[PDB]
Amino acid sequence: FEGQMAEYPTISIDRFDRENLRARAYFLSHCHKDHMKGLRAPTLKRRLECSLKVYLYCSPVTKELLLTSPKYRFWKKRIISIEIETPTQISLVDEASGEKEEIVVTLLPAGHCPGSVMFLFQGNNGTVLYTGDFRLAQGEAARMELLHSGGRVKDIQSVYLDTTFCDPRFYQIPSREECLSGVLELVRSWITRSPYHVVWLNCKAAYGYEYLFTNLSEELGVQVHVNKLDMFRNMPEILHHLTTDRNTQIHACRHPKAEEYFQWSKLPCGITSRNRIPLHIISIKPSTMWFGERSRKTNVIVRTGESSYRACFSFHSSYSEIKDFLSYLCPVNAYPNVIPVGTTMDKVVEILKPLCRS
Ligand SMILES: CO/N=C(/C(=O)N[C@@H]1C(=O)N2C(C(=O)O)=C(CSc3nc(=O)c(=O)[nH]n3C)CS[C@H]12)c1csc(N)n1
Ligand code: NI
Ligand SMILES: [Zn+2]
Repeated sequence: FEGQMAEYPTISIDRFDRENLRARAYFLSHCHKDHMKGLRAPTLKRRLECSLKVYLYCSPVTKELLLTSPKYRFWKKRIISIEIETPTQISLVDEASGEKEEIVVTLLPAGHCPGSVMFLFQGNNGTVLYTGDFRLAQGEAARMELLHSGGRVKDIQSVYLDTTFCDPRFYQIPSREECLSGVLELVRSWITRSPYHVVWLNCKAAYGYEYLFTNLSEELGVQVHVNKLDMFRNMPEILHHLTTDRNTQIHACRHPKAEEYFQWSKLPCGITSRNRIPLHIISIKPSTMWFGERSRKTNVIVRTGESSYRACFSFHSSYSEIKDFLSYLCPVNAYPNVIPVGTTMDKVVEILKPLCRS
């Protein structure tokens, strides 16, 4: 996926370079780097300065997060949030020939990271859904009222969908709740032993772990150490569960060579003792795990060393979830947004084919 859906080529979503430089309107599903290619390129800025009626649309949270970065503040005058599950009419003007197109857009929650949404577009060339990145459990799409008309799913011409784990190997992934419970109980069994027992959550430098931090903090009464928390300045229910102070039993700090540090009983922020008593440190790396069709779930926690663990965590839907979602949507066409590492377009397209009307 390179930004443009065939049905509405004058809009660009999650890609801002190359052909997307002529967009009549821009959309951002969420603040992950690989969906923000070109979003602050000079050539785009140049183009915004001679095209005054071009806006960027996203969720309220996405607006807030994007605008906390100094490098995207230039968007301030041109960003419009759209409320979640609130169908909103948008006008797309031709800068030169003066053509006018109207589209109605509805934001649906994607379950991927703070601010993450799917965009349902309705207009005079059919209904389309761009999912962005999503993780939706079975039944979640069936509950989304604005995907339906008169008790049946809307007629959807094309779905542009997150196919990150769209291969039958990734058949099942433990739920959000199961992942959280496993991590909670591992952390609780360690940090309640003494004040000197500490956990390092080894996380990627990306939004989407806040669900985990918030819940661990709420349940355990401990704030989580992070490198930077200023992006949540106006998000109290996230902010108050994080800290920049090193004196805490849960850390999600980050440092360029941080797994070497852990192999010498140092956390990334450098704290190794308190009252000259060494901290007893375990590492927990949230990581995607999956089970095949014919298997049962195994433990969300995998022990990798005396003091090291992997914990199930997924930003994206399983293959069974993708199939259930698309089966339910029953669009005419389905377009993979991404080719999983070990497969091809043809295999992914052909996996999806039987779930579509043409
Ligand atoms: C290499 O180190 N790996 C992991 C780990 O477990 N990674 C998982 C793996 O193999 N994954 C897959 C995928 O298949 O690409 C991905 C999908 S790639 C992607 N996801 C987005 O949401 C997005 O917006 N853009 N992009 C490009 C997620 S990580 C996961 C890790 C976890 S924590 C930590 N410190 N390292
Ligand atoms: Ni993402
Ligand atoms: Zn730390």
